[PDB]
Amino acid sequence: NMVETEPVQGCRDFPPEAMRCRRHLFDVFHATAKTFGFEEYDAPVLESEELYIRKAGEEITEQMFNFITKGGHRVALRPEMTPSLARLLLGKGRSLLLPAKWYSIPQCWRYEARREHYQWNMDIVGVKSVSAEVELVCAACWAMRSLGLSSKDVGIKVNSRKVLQTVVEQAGVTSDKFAPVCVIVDKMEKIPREEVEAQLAVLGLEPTVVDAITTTLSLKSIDEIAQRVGEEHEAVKELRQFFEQVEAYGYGDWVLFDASVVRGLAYYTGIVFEGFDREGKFRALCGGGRYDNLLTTYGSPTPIPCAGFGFGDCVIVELLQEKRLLPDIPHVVDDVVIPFDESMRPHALAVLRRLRDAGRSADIILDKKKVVQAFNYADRVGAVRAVLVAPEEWERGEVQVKMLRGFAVPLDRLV
Amino acid sequence: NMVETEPVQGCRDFPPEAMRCRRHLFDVFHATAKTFGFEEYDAPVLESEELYIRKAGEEITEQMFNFITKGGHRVALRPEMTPSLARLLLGKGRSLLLPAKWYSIPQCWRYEARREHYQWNMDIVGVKSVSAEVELVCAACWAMRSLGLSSKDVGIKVNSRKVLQTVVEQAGVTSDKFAPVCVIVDKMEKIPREEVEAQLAVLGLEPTVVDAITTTLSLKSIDEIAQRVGEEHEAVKELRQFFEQVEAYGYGDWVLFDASVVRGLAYYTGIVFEGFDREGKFRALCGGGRYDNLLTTYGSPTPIPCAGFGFGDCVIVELLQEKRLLPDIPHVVDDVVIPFDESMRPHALAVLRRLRDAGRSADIILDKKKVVQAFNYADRVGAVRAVLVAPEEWERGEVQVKMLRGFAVPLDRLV
Ligand SMILES: N[C@@H](Cc1c[nH]c[nH+]1)C(=O)O
Ligand SMILES: N[C@@H](Cc1c[nH]c[nH+]1)C(=O)O
Repeated sequence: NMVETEPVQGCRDFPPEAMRCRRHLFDVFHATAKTFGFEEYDAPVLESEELYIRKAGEEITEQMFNFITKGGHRVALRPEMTPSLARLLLGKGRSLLLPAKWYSIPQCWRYEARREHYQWNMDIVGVKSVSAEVELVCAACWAMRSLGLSSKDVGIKVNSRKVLQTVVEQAGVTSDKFAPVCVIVDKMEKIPREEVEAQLAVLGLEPTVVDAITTTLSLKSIDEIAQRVGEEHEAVKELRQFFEQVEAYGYGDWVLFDASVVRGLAYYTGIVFEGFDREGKFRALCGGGRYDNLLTTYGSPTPIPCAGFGFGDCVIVELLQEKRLLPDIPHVVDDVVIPFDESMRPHALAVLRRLRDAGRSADIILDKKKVVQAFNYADRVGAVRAVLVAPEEWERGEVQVKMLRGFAVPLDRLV
Repeated sequence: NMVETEPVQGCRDFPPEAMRCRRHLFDVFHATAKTFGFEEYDAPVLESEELYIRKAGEEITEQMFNFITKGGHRVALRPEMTPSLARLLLGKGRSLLLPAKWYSIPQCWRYEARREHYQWNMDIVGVKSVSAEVELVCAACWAMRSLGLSSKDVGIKVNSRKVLQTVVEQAGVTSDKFAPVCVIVDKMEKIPREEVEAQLAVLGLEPTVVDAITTTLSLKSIDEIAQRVGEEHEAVKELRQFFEQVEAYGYGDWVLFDASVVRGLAYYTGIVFEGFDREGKFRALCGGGRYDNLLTTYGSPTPIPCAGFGFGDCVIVELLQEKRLLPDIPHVVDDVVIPFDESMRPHALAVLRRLRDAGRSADIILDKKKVVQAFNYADRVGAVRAVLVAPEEWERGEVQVKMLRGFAVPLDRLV
């Protein structure tokens, strides 16, 4: 029998073909981070399970890929990066210089009865003002633009949880139900409205409060939220500022207000946002927001404002494929060095060294094969040039070069 | 209280400082792979535990970080990449084109009562001749050279298991004890010779056979192995060819013969090799060899020759640090855009866009701060240029640029 060739249940293999696609995407994530002044970090995929106990009914924490070690504790393959980021920030001492702009491209994990995805994370730490969210949304737009998408293809929808926070506060509800409410109300587009209301009732919320919540989610303009919660309410000022700053940067066509956007995570406190395709065909492309309390929650002596997003590797690829923006780009190499026969191998190796020393990418024919088969290989591997190392030419201090009709060239002029 | 800021027991955090070091190393691994014509792949860190059942007493398999899922099976965080590579190769159909040269930089895991390391893997598939091992050893040398090491610092020791294979065969021992013998004999430098002999006796090996094994490991020349097993023995021809090919490529000073090198993995069948520091201060820098039977073992209908190495991220870094070849390279960015005050923020954002559109890396001051504090930040983040966006200049279609005494420059001439 054969060994099992399929990977573990919910997990992806990346042979070279699929890896090029992933690298194409990751190259954009690194390049955009660099363009925006963000610094790379990483942490272990294995974290203490205690890091993810939030008690808000979040899908992210419910679907934890956890297990017990033995000697150690209860651990989990990380379902997200943000708790790890906060751990690193706190573990950094007073030596953490603010503002800090950190990014990573972690694999994250889930379990249900797709268990693995990569997620670009970008976070700005120590910045109170909406300029953090502006920069983050602009980075997400820049990355999509770098991938060949335009504002005709995609948008980013923006809201502030401070609106719903006030509506909930003024209705007489305890603030400890706010996060679970956000979590439930996040389900609006996914489940029937009566079911959202049913779940809010199970939380103990009165029908008039539920209606207030319902209503605010469906207001189509910022001017309309200004009517409900006050024109100088801090969400109104912050959203106006957010839009005017994104407009000034030149991404006005990419962004829009949507009162129904809350996101599914407990810890967002301010502006929240979600990337979407304008044909309404795919799930969220990316999502994030401000989370000013999380570090306090983790034991920071002083509050540290934060905002950030995650941008998954799966939805974006489906969208780019639909838009024909991910053609296969076959493997290439600059040179294939071809020994005329095995006696020429030592000389061909010196030639291969010379080429690589000059910054070229180059293969040599490894097993014994005829020149015609060697040219076949050169075509297969996508060589720009074949360098044939034959006895006559070698005597003259030359090799034969064919751009892929073969011409003798002095060794020195190869590079 | 604070959340636990330390990572899970045997695992490393990579905040930006430490991440730069890792990126410096990984950049070399990618660059060397590219130079040598290797193609990147990846697979899930989670694999079926069945993939690693070899029954040879290997340290690698004994120290498995395994667990049971629930719905799924018995799984492990991969202790090595080679089984995953073989799975991918087999899962690729007749559509696998040979020879193939594939590389990856996986995190690998172990458990003992350091649990995590990254390991550059390079493997050549479908090549019978020693030219595979030549190319692989040259790649390891090229990577170390790229990191600033020379043949004065490091070497690669080379042997062939075919020598010990014959000695074991001629002594009348069953071939199913060969791998476990290799595994035990790998321990020679680590444990007393009598203990190696003790372990070989526990395997059921007779004292005269043990002595034959002992003796062959201590022969200092290939000419001496030629005396024992025959001058045209295939290990002798292959080692001679290996050395002459590495010499021709120009790395003769990096490589040497050592009859004691066997490596600790069950599946090596031919040439094996190990990178080492010439001061005798560190553990193996890298290690690999030919493994012609593994794919057959996994159910390949036809034999597929393979050779490859792993190159860890931990020993090399300790060595480079000792040699002062890993200085911190602080973060830099091309431009910091400084609004003169908050009213200038929209204009500063248009300027930031312009700079980034031109391929520059640039920050803007995010929170409100005084110009003097903004210059402090610019120094902190390692900006090459501060771009001050002030009212007077803006009116003239200009900004102020300071190389890090401030001069007015037309917007267009910024880039
Ligand atoms: N951790 C969030 C994304 C995020 C990063 N920073 C803030 N939010 C998620 O997984 O959706
Ligand atoms: N898997 C080996 C290295 C290797 C890669 N290819 C062949 N050997 C190890 O972990 O040491």
